[PDB]
Amino acid sequence: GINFQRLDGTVPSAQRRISIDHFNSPDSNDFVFLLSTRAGGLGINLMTADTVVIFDSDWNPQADLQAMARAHRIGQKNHVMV
DNA sequence: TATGCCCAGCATCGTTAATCGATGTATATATCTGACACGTGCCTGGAGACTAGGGAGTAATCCCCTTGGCGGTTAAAACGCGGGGGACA
Repeated sequence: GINFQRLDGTVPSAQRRISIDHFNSPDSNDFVFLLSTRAGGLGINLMTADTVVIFDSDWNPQADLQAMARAHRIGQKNHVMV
């Protein structure tokens, strides 16, 4: 029972856009959001988010460094956690 | 003289026994052919023995090619609906 949405490599521009905003709005319930390495770090920014967790290194140095870049941006007012 | 009576006389039927011949069944012998093994004779195409050499084995290095992963469009596969025309009787 935890409210979420997924962020894959398979989604229409219109549908991708709807949720990204739904998420950074002031009063959004879902604190769980799952993303891709190339599809996740693709672009965008997450300003509400503080914690980011890595299952496995992304066969390379730095795909992760941007992967955290989407969440760790100028706005975030809640430190950061990785 | 004709008509019933005595004394032979071969063919009718059936039954017994000996005989020539056909059929069925052994039983040891004399052909028929078809060999497979051996020794006869000879050739050399293989075996046996030795050499020499170059192919192929292996090992050590290289670098090209094949597989992989990924993501964007953009055609293609997929589906269905509908009804016509070919299959099949």
